[PDB]
Amino acid sequence: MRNPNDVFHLAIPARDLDEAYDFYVTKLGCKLARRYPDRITLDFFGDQLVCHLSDRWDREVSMYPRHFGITFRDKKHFDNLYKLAKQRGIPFYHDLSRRFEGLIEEHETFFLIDPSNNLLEFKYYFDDRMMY
Amino acid sequence: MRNPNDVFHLAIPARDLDEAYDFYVTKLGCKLARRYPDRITLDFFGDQLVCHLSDRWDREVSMYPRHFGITFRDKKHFDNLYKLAKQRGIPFYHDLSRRFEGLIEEHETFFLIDPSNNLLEFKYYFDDRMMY
Amino acid sequence: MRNPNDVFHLAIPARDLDEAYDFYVTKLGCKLARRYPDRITLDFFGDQLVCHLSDRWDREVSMYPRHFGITFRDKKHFDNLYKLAKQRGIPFYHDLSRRFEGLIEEHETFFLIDPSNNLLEFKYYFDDRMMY
Amino acid sequence: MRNPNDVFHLAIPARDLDEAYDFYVTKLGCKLARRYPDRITLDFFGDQLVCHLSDRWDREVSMYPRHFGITFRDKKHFDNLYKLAKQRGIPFYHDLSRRFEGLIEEHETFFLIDPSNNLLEFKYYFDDRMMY
Amino acid sequence: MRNPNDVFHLAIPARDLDEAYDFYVTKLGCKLARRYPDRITLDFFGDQLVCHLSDRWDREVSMYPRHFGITFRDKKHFDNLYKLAKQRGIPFYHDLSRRFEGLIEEHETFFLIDPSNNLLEFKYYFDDRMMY
Amino acid sequence: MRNPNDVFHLAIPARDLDEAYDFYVTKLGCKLARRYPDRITLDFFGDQLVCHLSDRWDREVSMYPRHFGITFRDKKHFDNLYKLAKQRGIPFYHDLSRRFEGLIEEHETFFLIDPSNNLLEFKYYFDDRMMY
Amino acid sequence: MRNPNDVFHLAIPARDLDEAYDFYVTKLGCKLARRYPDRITLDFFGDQLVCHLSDRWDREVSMYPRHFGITFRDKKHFDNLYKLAKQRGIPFYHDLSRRFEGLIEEHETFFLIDPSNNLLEFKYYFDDRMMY
Amino acid sequence: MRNPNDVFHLAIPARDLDEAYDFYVTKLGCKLARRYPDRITLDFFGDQLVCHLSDRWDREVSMYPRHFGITFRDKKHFDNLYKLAKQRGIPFYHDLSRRFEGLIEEHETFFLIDPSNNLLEFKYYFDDRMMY
Repeated sequence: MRNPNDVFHLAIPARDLDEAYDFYVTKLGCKLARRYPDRITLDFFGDQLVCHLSDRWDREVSMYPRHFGITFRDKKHFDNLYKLAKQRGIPFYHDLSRRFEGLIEEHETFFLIDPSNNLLEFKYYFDDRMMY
Repeated sequence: MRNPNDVFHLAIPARDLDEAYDFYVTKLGCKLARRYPDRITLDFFGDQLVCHLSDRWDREVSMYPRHFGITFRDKKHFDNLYKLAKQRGIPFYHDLSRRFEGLIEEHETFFLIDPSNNLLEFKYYFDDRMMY
Repeated sequence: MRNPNDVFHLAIPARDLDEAYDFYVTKLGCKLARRYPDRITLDFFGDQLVCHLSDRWDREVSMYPRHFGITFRDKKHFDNLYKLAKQRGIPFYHDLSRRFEGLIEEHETFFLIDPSNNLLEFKYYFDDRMMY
Repeated sequence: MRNPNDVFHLAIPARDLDEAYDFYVTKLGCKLARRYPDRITLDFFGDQLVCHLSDRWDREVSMYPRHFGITFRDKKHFDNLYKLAKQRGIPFYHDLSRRFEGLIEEHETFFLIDPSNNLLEFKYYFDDRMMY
Repeated sequence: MRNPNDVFHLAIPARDLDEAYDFYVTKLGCKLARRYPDRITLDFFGDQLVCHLSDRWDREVSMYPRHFGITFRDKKHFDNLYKLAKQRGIPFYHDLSRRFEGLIEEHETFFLIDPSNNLLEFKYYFDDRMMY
Repeated sequence: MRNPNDVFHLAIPARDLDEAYDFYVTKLGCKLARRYPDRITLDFFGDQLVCHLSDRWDREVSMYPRHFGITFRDKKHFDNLYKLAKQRGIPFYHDLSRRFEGLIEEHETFFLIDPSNNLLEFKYYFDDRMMY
Repeated sequence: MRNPNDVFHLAIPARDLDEAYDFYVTKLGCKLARRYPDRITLDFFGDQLVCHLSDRWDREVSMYPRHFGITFRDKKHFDNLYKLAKQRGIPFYHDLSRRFEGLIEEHETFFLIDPSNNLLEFKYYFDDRMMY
Repeated sequence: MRNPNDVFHLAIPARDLDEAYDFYVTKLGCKLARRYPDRITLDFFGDQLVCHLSDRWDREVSMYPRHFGITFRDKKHFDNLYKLAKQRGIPFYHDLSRRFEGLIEEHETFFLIDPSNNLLEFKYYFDDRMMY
């Protein structure tokens, strides 16, 4: 549990802000908040994601050490997002998979990937105390 | 309000896990959740931060395009954290300042810097609608 | 309290969808959700507003019998929005005023006007029971 | 999600306030709040609906560009309302139907119609993120 | 906290249902829910009050052993209601006073009296633990 | 829905305070709050019930026009209470029954009766909007 | 936030159950829940305290390693309880004091002592993050 | 129900703080908050547990009169904890058992035991009103 009145905020590179808008808003369903020449800000599942116009995006990507996203308490929200990503043509870096298999902290996961190679991981933990 | 039952999660590089513990837990006051040979997981203001043991941390640091943190609804929480950082000697990348001064989306901001040059930004907006 | 999990939704005419975006998102600070050739959908202070592309908008405007908006429990939210409207040059139909002055159900009010002559009223009641 | 402490408010025309009371209170089950010679105010599912004595109600009606109502997170609340409308003899402008069929934003809908030809739409979205 | 999803309900006698409406809805500001030939039901500060058409109302009134009302956590709500009662001319049985003065369980109190001699008591406790 | 921070308070007669304690605390499971020579106060499902030492209790009782209790949103809470009353030997004035049968506002009900002939009614509505 | 739907529970020795009632309910203002020959159960500030009839209570008391109580977010609750303890003559083991003075985790503290030498500590932290 | 903004705090002896960390953090999954030479503090299911370096731990233990833990409203949380304790090799003083069998206040229970012989009891009540 966390304070519902605060927001987590993250800044990531975007090579092209219109292209970032299509991914995050048009496909992923995030809400567009503020737009400037050099950045767009998003309501990203209730937290704030800011996409900064940048040339410093990763040209090649691997799972570690950078990725972000949402861990859902309710499996329905996780399943809905997976369905939405599949129907809206959103690319998956890694499809539906379990991590830490057989441990109490086992979680279901998928990774989406934005046009600037930022990795989005969405998680569901079978024991909700393991979300940290 | 964001869903208090979910958590945002972020992965960042840590050049040394004990050193990351010293920064995030001992000085910053986050709570330690889980430890593995290759990562530590943290309750970071109610969201999840995971520090991954990695050599791919930035040797040269600039404000953009990557940073993360919390935007506090209650200025007391923002002020408390600044005081904590100052008293406990946590390095600042950028001391207390204003961004978008005089504009509706004006916010107070300070940046901390972790031992692997990850930038933490904490914010307080004068109009709470501008948190996105 | 109203159910925080539901949303009120309203449909109104927009003579031009880009112009409606400029008003509701760029100036008023609402968040853009979904776009179609015939409508845009908005997170309007946490409720849903849908602007429908239409020629059936009022050319001549009077206060009654149609208008909509938000009644804020916290006067700070009301004051912030007024300041936003003023600073960002959003047209007022009626500037800051009182309705039912001296009576238990007295409230502060201002009306904004969108480009298709829809009237937005924002209110604050001195006795919160009088919000209905 | 939205602030449970605020209320959405909407003003609509009513040709006859006693007739509006019978529809909104006696049949629909909304609560009567305040009554004046020229208007009645209602607790309309936790938001505020105000029915203004007016001759400016729509003599002929079509679905667009004006209608209002509630989007329910819990399907049981949607189903209960449908059942209530059928049992209490409330007229339907459009019976139970799906809109945006096959899209992630598909929703179930029905439209009621008040005596002054105001259209009430009630919605349930199969993916709750699509409520905006 | 009490469960916000439940309601307390009380039944009391009313010698005349229209007269009870005038008292509870028009003057006191409660909302009218349902009406039948033998009773009216009310949203009484979020709980349910039902006034039953009856000749068994007390002709002679004393403070004990029967009265009902609301104990407000926030003194502003208590003060607002007193002001409402005074401005709108609602009869008091007992004007603003203190009970258990100087003791930890001290509370401000006033009593209103309905047309069938039911006693309404509203309270505010200086120590919120003493509300039970 | 109602403010979880306030409490409904009701005063009722008790012919004997020890006997009232046995009924409300020992059998019904309410919590004993404060005790004085002339009254006991109770945490009665999160609201406040005060039992006043009195000779003015009803020597003969009928369902109307006085009774009180709790309307539960969750049927499990209603069913649990019924089970508890049966197992703990609490007398029922009226056993499990439906009222307003076939109406949208149909509710399940039972009435318990305290030693001083005060009637407690517990309710569950099949449409939760009908709780007022 | 901790889960408001769960309770912490603690068991402690009581040399005499009536004497424990006098302390926890009559003086401290906790609510009595259940009684058995060998124990009493209490709503202790919303958590459960159970006093077990026992001869294994400490005859000689020191601050460490055993004590319990509540840490209040709102200083008013802390101040109210101190005033209650003082006015009602509840024995203090340690009067109002500061622990970790000048440090970020500074808190106000006082200790009460029950009749079986159990130590109750109540705290208020100047930075609410330091409550853990 | 209890205030989600406060925390219950308990102090218990630990013969060795590293050994206490392994039990409470590594095995039980509690979060490590603050560490000093003489104590560790823990986020223990949202309440605060403090383990004080001490020689005054119980060399022999019995169920009464001292133990602590959490009563879960949701059986899934209780079942998850039991599963975690079994998989992580946490010792049980008493395995899964019912107490107050056949009473309305019947509850399911298990007792874990820490290295310094402190007893942890976790409970689930079949009637949630019986949690006090």
